[PDB]
Amino acid sequence: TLTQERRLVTAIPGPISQELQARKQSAVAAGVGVTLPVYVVAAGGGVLADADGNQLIDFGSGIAVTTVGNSAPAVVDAVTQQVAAFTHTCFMVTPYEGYVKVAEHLNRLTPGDHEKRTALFNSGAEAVENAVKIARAYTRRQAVVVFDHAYHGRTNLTMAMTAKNQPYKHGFGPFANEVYRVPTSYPFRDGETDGAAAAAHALDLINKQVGADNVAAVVIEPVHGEGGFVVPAPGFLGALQKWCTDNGAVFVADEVQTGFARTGALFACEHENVVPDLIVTAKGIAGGLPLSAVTGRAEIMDGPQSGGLGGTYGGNPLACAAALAVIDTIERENLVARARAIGETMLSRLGALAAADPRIGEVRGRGAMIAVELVKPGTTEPDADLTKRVAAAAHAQGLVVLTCGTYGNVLRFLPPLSMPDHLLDEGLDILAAVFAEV
Amino acid sequence: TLTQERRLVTAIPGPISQELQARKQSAVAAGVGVTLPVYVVAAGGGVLADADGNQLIDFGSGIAVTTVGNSAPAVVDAVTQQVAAFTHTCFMVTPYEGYVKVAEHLNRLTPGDHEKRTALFNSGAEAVENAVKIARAYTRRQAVVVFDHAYHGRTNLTMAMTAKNQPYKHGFGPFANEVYRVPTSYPFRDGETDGAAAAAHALDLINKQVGADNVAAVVIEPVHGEGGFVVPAPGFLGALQKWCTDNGAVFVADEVQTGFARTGALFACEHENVVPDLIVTAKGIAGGLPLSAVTGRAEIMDGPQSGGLGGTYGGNPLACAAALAVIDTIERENLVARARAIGETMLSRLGALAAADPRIGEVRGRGAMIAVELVKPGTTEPDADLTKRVAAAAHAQGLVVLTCGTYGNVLRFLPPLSMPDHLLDEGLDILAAVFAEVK
Repeated sequence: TLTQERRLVTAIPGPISQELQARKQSAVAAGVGVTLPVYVVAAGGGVLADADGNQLIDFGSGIAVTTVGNSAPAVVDAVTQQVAAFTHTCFMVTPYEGYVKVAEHLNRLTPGDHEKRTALFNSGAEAVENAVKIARAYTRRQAVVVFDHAYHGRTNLTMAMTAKNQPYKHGFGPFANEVYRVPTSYPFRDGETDGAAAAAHALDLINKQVGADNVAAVVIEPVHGEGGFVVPAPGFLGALQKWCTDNGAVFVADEVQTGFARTGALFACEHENVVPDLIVTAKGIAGGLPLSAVTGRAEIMDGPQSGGLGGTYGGNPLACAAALAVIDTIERENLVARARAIGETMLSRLGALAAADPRIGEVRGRGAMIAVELVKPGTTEPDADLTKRVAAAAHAQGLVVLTCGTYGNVLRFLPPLSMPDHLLDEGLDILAAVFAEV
Repeated sequence: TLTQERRLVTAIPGPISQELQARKQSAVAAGVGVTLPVYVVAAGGGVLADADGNQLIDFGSGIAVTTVGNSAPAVVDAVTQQVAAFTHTCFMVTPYEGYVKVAEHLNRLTPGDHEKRTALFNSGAEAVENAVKIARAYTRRQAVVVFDHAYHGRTNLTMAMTAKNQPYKHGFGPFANEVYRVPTSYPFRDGETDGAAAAAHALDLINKQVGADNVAAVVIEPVHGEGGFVVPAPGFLGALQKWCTDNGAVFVADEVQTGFARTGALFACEHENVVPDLIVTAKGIAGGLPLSAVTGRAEIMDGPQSGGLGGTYGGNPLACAAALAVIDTIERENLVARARAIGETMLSRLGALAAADPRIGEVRGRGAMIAVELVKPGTTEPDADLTKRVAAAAHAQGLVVLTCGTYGNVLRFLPPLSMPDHLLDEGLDILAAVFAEVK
């Protein structure tokens, strides 16, 4: 019930948003920084409508969360029905069928034929924490291996596991220990197209410095998200999986950002036929509502004793109902193929921008998870400055585009799969205009 | 749909619930243990309705979450309107008024008159993690002081801060360090009704073993929930606050369980006119939806740099709508007063029961957070076995009572404030008959 149309009625942000921001600055901790202070009142399809009557094109999905669309009809109906029945029971006090059905679908849909079990929580960070807890409990080992460019969350442990100090970790430690980091595969920067070769180097550091028998878990994102939409070279994730099986360590795919159709497969692990021991999901899973999950090999998942896993809110009834509608909408609207169509278009348009603008060092990603890295032309020297100039101009023309990167020089595109063709095209036109302006 | 009456149509749990439990066992990880495997289909007022047609009296509130009632009408309305508008933007990308309004209301309603700021998250563990991040960033100190009988959550750091190893911590370490624990005030077991004297020993341990200028935060629940509804003697929390103010440490009140009307004041800190540096809230704040908060002195809250506090889902639009509804409901329906009236009924009935039955060692708590600790008669030796059996027998008669305690020997009562008087009475009648029945 909102027109799929870009609309700038005021300056961005407009007067009502600026008043709301003054309120924010008086009521809310400074640490909660706001990228684009336009205050949202409705959203759907490919549009965010703000308090001043503006409609902006959404190339963010709330950081890859509203993959099925903001207030997707099936989600709305399901949440509206669930909230009238009950809001919360604590599943561990008195359970409910929604939790159990979400677990069944996850067990069914994630990679591999083997027997699987699931546990539900609220946030990504919490699901990662729980993946580590499951692995230590099953293996009775201590060490967790993580990678360069990794991002896993804002709890103490998930901050330990995250690579970048500023601003995720700065001043918040000391950090949970027996966490060891080794290089990832980042071909633009490491010069190595062969993932098997890059994995050998990572695995040698694990063998020599950590000890294969001391490793509970090897934890990696299939595409490093906040780290710059960095995609390991083919062979890399596969060689980590084999090492884990061989040495009795639990291989954990962190699919918090890549899961649920985002990459042109239902899960990113599918791209290379990777079957992980555990898989962490969140963001896209419940179309906006707070839900996260750990799914994996039954025997590993069953490692922790009864009552050893939990949390008060986890697998909240409204969130499960929303997750079931998300799963149905993915199947019903074939959004996995829609993610592939969107990527074809974005890679084509961005490839053509890069062909004529050498400030784009690389275009990378798949499906609806695409990025450009901005550098000094012909080099790998980062240009964070240009990147902030580009985002600021793009926001000013009503396009919501996000930045990331270990070096602050990556522009990422996470459109919802409900984005209409004509708005995807217009958003890309705006991007071209901006690179022509700046 | 839902009649406010207890209804036992099948054995507890019935056949439909039993097939659902077998599905749970095939699909959900064994670690997510289930206390009472009746599968809920509807809830409201004082009642949980299960898949077999049973209606159970709810003395657990989902562990102190549905204080305003399950699916409270203002919540249902607020959530229904919000979901049709938007589900999520991530506040840190493009914000929305609901988050800011909730922060303003927390700033206004929490103890103290000074200027405050608030930040919003999803779970209690998350909020407590963030109180520690915030205290560490402002003070530039490392150490966090926690207490005996504490529970703060299931994340690595909140596991560290939690006292009891079994089953919260066992096998999940190693744990985030520079966490240091000292004794609390527990009059039934320590003999000391002077809270100020209990504090002196705790503070002397902080002084000598941590060092006052290394202490970033002192974190305590005003009533220890999971630990057995242990209520510190008067003057304990006051002495901690003062010591923190004098030594530059952040006093953090963890009111995740105790907040929002539960204890017969809006925040349990009010009972002793305690004004904490930071207060952590959750559970009852959003009437079932996942939301948590940290609120406190502006300077301290602004310690962390821009971009340092975050989380994709935090302050979710639906949850904020719910929270605004909860706050308005508490005010409109006078739920703080209502919590006092419930505490009065529960303290008198349970008191009478304790006068006749010396297996009850103590009745304790305030408002709708009341507990009985069970012991071998004439001693303080814990009786966990009796506590499990009384709880099981209550459940068999359709009363959802929960248990807790470091020694496993505490029966806790967390009725919703929407509990009709007649069902409060019948639940207590059920407890009395169960104590008479179970030897």
